[PDB]
Amino acid sequence: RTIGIIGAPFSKGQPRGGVEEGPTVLRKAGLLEKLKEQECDVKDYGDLPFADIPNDSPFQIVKNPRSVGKASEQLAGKVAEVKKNGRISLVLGGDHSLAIGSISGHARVHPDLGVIWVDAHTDINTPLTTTSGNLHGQPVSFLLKELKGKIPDVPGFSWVTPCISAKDIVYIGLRDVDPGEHYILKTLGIKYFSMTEVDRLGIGKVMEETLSYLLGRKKRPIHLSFDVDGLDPSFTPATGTPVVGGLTYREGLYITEEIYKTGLLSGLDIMEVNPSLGKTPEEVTRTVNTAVAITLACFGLAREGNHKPIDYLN
Amino acid sequence: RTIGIIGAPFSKGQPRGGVEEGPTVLRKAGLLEKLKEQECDVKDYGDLPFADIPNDSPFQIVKNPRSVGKASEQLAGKVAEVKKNGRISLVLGGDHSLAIGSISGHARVHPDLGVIWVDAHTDINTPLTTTSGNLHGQPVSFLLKELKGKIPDVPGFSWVTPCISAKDIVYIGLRDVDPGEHYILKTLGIKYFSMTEVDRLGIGKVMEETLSYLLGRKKRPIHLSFDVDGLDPSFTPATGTPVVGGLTYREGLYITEEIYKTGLLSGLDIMEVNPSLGKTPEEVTRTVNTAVAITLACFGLAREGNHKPIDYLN
Amino acid sequence: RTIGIIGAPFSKGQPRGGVEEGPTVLRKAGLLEKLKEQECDVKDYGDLPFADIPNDSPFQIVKNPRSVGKASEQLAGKVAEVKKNGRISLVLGGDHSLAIGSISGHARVHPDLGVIWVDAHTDINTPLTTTSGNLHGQPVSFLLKELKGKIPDVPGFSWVTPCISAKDIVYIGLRDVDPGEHYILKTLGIKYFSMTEVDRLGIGKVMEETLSYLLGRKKRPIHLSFDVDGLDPSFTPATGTPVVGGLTYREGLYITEEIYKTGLLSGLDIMEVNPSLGKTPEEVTRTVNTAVAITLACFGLAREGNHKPIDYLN
Ligand SMILES: NCCC[C@H](N)C(=O)O
Ligand SMILES: NCCC[C@H](N)C(=O)O
Ligand SMILES: NCCC[C@H](N)C(=O)O
Ligand SMILES: NCCC[C@H](N)C(=O)O
Ligand SMILES: NCCC[C@H](N)C(=O)O
Ligand SMILES: NCCC[C@H](N)C(=O)O
Ligand SMILES: [Co+2]
Ligand SMILES: [Co+2]
Ligand SMILES: [Co+2]
Ligand SMILES: [Co+2]
Ligand SMILES: [Co+2]
Ligand SMILES: [Co+2]
Repeated sequence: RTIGIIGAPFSKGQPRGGVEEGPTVLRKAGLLEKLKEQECDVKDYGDLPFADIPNDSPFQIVKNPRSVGKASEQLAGKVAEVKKNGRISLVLGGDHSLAIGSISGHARVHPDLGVIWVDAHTDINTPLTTTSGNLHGQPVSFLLKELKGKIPDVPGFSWVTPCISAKDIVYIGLRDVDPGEHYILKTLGIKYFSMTEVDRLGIGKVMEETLSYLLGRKKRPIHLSFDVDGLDPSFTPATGTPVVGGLTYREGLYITEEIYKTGLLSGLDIMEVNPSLGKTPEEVTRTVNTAVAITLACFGLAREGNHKPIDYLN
Repeated sequence: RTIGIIGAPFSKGQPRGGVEEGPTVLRKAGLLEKLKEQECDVKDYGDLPFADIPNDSPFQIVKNPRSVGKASEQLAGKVAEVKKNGRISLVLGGDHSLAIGSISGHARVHPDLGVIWVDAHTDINTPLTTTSGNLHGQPVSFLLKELKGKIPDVPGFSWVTPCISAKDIVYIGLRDVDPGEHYILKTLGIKYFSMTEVDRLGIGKVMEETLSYLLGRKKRPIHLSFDVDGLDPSFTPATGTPVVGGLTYREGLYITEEIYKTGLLSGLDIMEVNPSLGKTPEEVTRTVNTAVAITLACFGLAREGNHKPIDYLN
Repeated sequence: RTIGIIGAPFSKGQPRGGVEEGPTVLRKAGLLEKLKEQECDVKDYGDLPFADIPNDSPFQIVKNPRSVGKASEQLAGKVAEVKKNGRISLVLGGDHSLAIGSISGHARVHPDLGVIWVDAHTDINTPLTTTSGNLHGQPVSFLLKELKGKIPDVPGFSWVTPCISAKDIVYIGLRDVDPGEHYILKTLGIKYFSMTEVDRLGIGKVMEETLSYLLGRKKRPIHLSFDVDGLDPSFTPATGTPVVGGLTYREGLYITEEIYKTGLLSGLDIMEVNPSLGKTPEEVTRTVNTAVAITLACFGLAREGNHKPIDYLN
């Protein structure tokens, strides 16, 4: 698979700052080398230079709106560039607010994309339903066409144009959804598989339904926004908003192995890895290592094994 | 849902004493506040005052029979009171021997109840098949009509009257059943899903079958006796008789979320939480926190989220 | 069930030496006593005396070929002896290279046997596809009839005769398969259930398919080669080649409980337990205890309980 790597060292979508170190620790773990170790054509576009916006007072309750808005506007441009280069954009991120730019830029080149959002959260709060004011919990609200008219004019997001319909996204792993968020899910008829559904059906059926749901009518590019807190904190502890009872390491790899097999992966986000939040050096490496494994699975690494098209017995 | 909370600080059904602190640590974790935080009508009936019975020599091998018998007789009265008040009895317990009084009192108001027993143990030893002499491993034998005639006249239990038939109970999570207990299961035809069945069918099918088994003929009140050792000790370590390979945090919440959805939960027991047995301050909080989560799920807290009947988008 | 215990304190199939202590720590944990505690007829044949072969230079890249070859030749003889005694051979092993002798000796008495290989690895590298040179990752290549002609004349294995066809073996738990190994799987059409298949179908369906696959045409003796690294290192950490995302404790017991129920278990290998690799005294006991539990399940210990054919209520 051909990849376009984009480091997005950004954290202003939430309170803890160590998330901007995500691109660095993932590269350090040898993500490029390992990807290349597979039949992968890897091109690193480097880390986007997110300049500081010193003047960025809250918009009502919403924090760092201009900084978050600018980072996504800049990222949207980069992602559209890599997509125009015929490569799968791989955004090594900071916080999940960056999904606004990643999906936006991706949709500019492939308006028919479908989204799979692996997360413990729906991140669909609007600037008016949010209680935390953290934009990493509102990315989906800015992207949904059905919600346009419910999103106030927030400084820094005038460039945004809702690019996805409520029917073009599936959530997997939900276990901490706010009331307003749940109201939005039920009201717009958004397809989701919370941890309850995963327990009920098993990850196998969950994925069968997810892909059938998004690819049934017709094949379309797939955007996978993977928030590492979607997995249980026993696997990815170094993250800002962890929630117990998450998806297992195995389910995480299953999700990605299945998405890979579709041959339709078009965009990928590996978000919320925050080394600074690891209670120990080992929790940090455990989080980074799991984040790498998930990424590799998205690009072909299978647990049953892989082999080149040659005669190994000769 | 409307709840009637009853603290049962009792431990004489087994050897370790810290179990009588269960009501205290659960209240401390803010169980009342959290329940009220939901659309819950909560009334605390307080902690029952289990007076000491200084003279209580063993009945053969059975220990503290008068103390255990009295605690259940007193609890049976309280539970019947809260049930008569039109509320779901929530017994914050000490050891599982208290199930004798909780189910007995519940059955006085609702004789048609069905029981779901989540536990690593069947707790169905009779005073004659028990080898430990601990009454927390014999509660079910005193309640089963089919076993009346096999239970000797034990001091303190003359007030008991078997109130449930072998067909009105389902076990979930079994993994440490004594030989005599297993003989009773097979002989009376008791429905159970040991860890083997959960592994085979998945918790989803297990619950489908459980509810169909108990509610098929007709809807009836449900009594859920949840022993925290039913869950794996990785989740609830501070308990007296832990057994590895237990139900997961997720399966525990799935069990309860499904029971809640029936709208038939009538009685609930959260038992065997023993803070004094936590190897660390964290194992204690981990056990208490999991015990609280399970309780909240029984009363409506769903992992996919919850929302009031208002227009959140306005 | 009637058992013939054979200790195989061998480690030259891989680099770390503590694996030869496997028989000792398993016996110490009281494996004999516990087996006898069940309706088991247990006969200990003791630990085979694997004499040192001082002169054993590598064969190309392959290490300790004469030592490994001799240990398996000696073990093959013992296993055939216990099988001739009408007992299920239970090989308490060192490294997995010993599977060559165990399956070879077993097949001498029961040529129609079927093999279930529980492992994170396929251990099917040939002396020419191996990159590590460790023979514990090549046992299956020496046993497969279809691969005879692809295995060079390695010092110490002239006694070997491929005894199993590619169709008589099923793998369960795979998650670290080398490229050449994967090529062999696909080329010979070997049946396997990697962790991906377990996630997809659930261990219940995996076992249904496994047994149907091997016993469909006709009932035949079953050889279970259980590598403890097949289970997740959270359960069996003290092992030489651990791989995350393994089978759970529950799945491990499910696998074995199901095999037991067939009444066809004929040979068993409990391999790769290396006490010397436990980061703590507790990781060692955790590994040994899990290894014992798996063994007991193979011989009748069920999680739902067991009872003798008597009237426990009397
Ligand atoms: N920050 C205003 C409160 C909005 C609330 N989170 C809701 O949508 O229910
Ligand atoms: N990214 C996690 C979001 C957490 C919470 N729902 C919030 O809106 O802040
Ligand atoms: N304490 C008398 C022994 C009874 C034994 N637990 C049985 O029922 O098999
Ligand atoms: N409450 C756990 C019971 C443990 C054992 N079956 C006993 O009878 O003591
Ligand atoms: N040691 C020679 C390299 C063989 C390689 N492991 C392969 O079979 O692809
Ligand atoms: N026994 C584990 C084998 C590991 C690796 N495939 C090897 O051939 O050395
Ligand atoms: Co999240
Ligand atoms: Co998120
Ligand atoms: Co119990
Ligand atoms: Co119990
Ligand atoms: Co292995
Ligand atoms: Co192996």
